[PDB]
Amino acid sequence: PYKCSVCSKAFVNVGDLSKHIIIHTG
Ligand SMILES: [Zn+2]
Repeated sequence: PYKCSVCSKAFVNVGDLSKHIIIHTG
């Protein structure tokens, strides 16, 4: 599951999510 738990969100997209995690960790 490509969910982004830290911001209580969820994705099924591997690209969008992985791009999201890198900005999450800054
Ligand atoms: Zn997020």
